[PDB]
Amino acid sequence: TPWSKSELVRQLRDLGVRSGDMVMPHVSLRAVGPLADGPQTLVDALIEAVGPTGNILAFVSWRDSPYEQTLGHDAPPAAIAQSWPAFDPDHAPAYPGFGAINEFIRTYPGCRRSAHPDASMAAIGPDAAWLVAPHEMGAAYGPRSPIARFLAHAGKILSIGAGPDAVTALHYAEAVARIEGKRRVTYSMPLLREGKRVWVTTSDWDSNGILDEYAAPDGPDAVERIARDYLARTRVAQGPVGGAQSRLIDAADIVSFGIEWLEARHAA
Ligand SMILES: [Mg+2]
Ligand SMILES: [Mg+2]
Repeated sequence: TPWSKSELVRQLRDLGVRSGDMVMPHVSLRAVGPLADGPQTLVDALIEAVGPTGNILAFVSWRDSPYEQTLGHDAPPAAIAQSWPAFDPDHAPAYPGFGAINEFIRTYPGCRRSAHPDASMAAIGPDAAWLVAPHEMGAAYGPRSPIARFLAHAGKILSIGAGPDAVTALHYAEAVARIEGKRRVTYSMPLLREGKRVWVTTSDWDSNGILDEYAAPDGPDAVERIARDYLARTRVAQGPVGGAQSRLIDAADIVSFGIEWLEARHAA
């Protein structure tokens, strides 16, 4: 039987989601199983679980980010520069690789969307505008980003059948860790400024491996290794949401753990 909205809501409360919470979800839809109305049912369930004073923050990115196409160049290659669409937060679809739920989140009425095309975040709830801005180039996941404000806002990470590599907030630990050898990347994004396309080139921390030993394309990256160690070392509520093994994680706690984890292992 397809999972109903009200069944999902009871499971979320069993897991510890309370009215008023600030939740960032990472979802494996195939793990959850058939829903009564497809993925919207789970989006509906999450909005109901956090209530009208609660907030959802999701890492949605952009289906057509020109990250790899501009990676490593001090300007976008001519053919990219001429024809790439400017990022338009009202119409740019979500990146499919983080899960099909994120397109449903970002098109929810009243959803706000942050201005960073590659790191774009969507937020639903009364604090959404405060969560999504500022989001400037060169500050994808660290201080001054939506992840930073989420960590200051009692944020909980809701992993619904997702792996330990999925925890976006740990890129904040990578950004502030006092470790030698931190990898950076250079890329370019096309922004809308007054409705004209403007190409902006920036550097930021490499989010595909903060150090060489974590940059193997198959992993494990540092996010996976930190989260795997954290979950073996911490009491975290675990339970089903739909058919999926799910956990509800204290975001500030896992990020503080990750900062200490990196600084213990790598000289300053
Ligand atoms: Mg909209
Ligand atoms: Mg509030």
